[PDB]
Amino acid sequence: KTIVSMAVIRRLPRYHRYLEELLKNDVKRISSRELSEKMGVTASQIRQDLNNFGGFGQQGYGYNVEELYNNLTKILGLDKTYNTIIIGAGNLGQAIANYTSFEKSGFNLKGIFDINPRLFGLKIRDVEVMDVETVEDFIARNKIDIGILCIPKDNAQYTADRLVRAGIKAIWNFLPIDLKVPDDVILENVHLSDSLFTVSYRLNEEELFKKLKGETA
Amino acid sequence: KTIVSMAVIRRLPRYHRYLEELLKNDVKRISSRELSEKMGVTASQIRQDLNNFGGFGQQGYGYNVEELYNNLTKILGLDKTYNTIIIGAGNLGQAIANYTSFEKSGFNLKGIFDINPRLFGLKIRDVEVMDVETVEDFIARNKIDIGILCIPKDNAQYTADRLVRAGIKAIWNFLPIDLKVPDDVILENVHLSDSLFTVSYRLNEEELFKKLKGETA
DNA sequence: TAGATTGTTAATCGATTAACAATC
DNA sequence: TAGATTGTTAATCGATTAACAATC
Ligand SMILES: NC(=O)c1ccc[n+]([C@@H]2O[C@H](COP(=O)([O-])OP(=O)([O-])OC[C@H]3O[C@@H](n4cnc5c(N)[nH+]cnc54)[C@H](O)[C@@H]3O)[C@@H](O)[C@H]2O)c1
Ligand SMILES: NC(=O)c1ccc[n+]([C@@H]2O[C@H](COP(=O)([O-])OP(=O)([O-])OC[C@H]3O[C@@H](n4cnc5c(N)[nH+]cnc54)[C@H](O)[C@@H]3O)[C@@H](O)[C@H]2O)c1
Repeated sequence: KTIVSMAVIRRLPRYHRYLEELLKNDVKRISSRELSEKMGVTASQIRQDLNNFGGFGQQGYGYNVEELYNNLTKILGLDKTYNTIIIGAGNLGQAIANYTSFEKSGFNLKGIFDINPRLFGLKIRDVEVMDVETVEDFIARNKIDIGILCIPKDNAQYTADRLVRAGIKAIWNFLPIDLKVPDDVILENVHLSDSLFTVSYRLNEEELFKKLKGETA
Repeated sequence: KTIVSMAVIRRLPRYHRYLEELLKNDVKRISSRELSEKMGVTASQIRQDLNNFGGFGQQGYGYNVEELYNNLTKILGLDKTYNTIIIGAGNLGQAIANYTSFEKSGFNLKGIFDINPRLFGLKIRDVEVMDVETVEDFIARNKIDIGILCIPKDNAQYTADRLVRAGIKAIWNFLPIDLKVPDDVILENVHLSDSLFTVSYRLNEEELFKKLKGETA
């Protein structure tokens, strides 16, 4: 359980995103008026959400883009730095390993790990792939903050444990399993496996209620 | 805006997943009682959610795993078939293209597209990479249901449009951009670029309110 | 200044939980 | 059958919206 309501927290990187578009375009200031306009949210929510972390607004003025942006940056914690590792140098593994946008925002890939020894030594974007046996130790030596999980779901909770045990601070989970972690570990589930299904679901939904509303009268 | 509340819809793939674990272990039946136990949700919510699509339950008995599972299948619309294409044969592109579990559940890769001709013809898991010029057409000839977007964000709304125009039914969106689609197009955003930030945010949150609760008294 | 727009509290809306009568 | 567990309605909780007095 976190201090701010999660519904809100999930909307923060979104503000961060739009605010930076405005900053990038030399727009000097914006009002929640115009922002909710632009983001298709309610002007209340915006003022509402923001006023969990204080007033960045100025009556009569609106919000100074540069100053609010720079503040969301600090709120999302992106003024700091995060050492990350990837477990599972697979397809997804490597695609995530190659992607560098994350770096810009503070997240530095320190290591990649796999069981399959063919891969040991292999270098992706200049981080070498290492035996996942040594992970528990490497985490401890290198103050690893986030572990990115891209190994097959099978018996993976075991590996998740070894991570937690070794003092990993949060896990980013790409497997289609709900993992079990301690209270002091942030688990972020992705679950494409699911997200996709809400699409197949939405596509069929409208016809699925002729299938069920043709069941009473 | 959809018939069932979204909050619910997003939990459906989750039930589906659990139910299938049970089915896999020959467990003949389960009660919302034991399920909310196993899933760490409230027994009401389960019964609650499910009774949007009818009573698969039996008083005194609970839920027949097999029959409930098979019904979630039908609800999530995983009893039909979906033609999918991928735009952008990059890292993520190919990673998603190579992943075959999606097929098992109804989703069939019919094509992959790129602008860079250096890829044209190249075959991934036996679909060959084609010029994204031809996509508008290929969508129409092959009744493509979902387009998976894995192109760089820059100017992508243009490409998005082309897809919509050609009558794609939904887009699965992996770019860190909010796209604009018509009412009759299902847009599913992924936004790893965000989800990750809720982790850096959570890591710094507890200290961020010492930084702000040391600001009044 | 005075018109504009925020911080913030109050009213509404939706989603979760709890309760219980119906029933297998 | 009778103990168990659902379908469903009612009570609670949380999140979104609306409103307005404070203030730049
Ligand atoms: N790839 C996708 O498009 C996609 C979509 C949804 C979910 N996933 C999940 O992503 C994870 C991997 O998918 P992928 O990268 O396409 O599969 P992959 O390419 O087979 O990756 C598996 C990698 O993990 C390695 N490995 C296996 N076990 C371990 C272990 N215990 N410790 C360290 N390394 C290990 C294995 O050698 C291989 O390199 C799986 O859990 C999928 O279920 C992937
Ligand atoms: N890879 C990740 O780890 C990751 C994480 C978060 C977001 N993303 C997003 O995923 C998308 C692609 O990432 P990636 O695949 O790693 O980059 P990539 O590996 O450079 O893939 C880009 C591919 O798309 C092709 N392309 C460019 N423009 C077009 C176009 N207009 N139509 C069709 N194809 C085009 C391009 O030639 C290349 O093959 C980008 O939108 C990223 O922002 C990726």
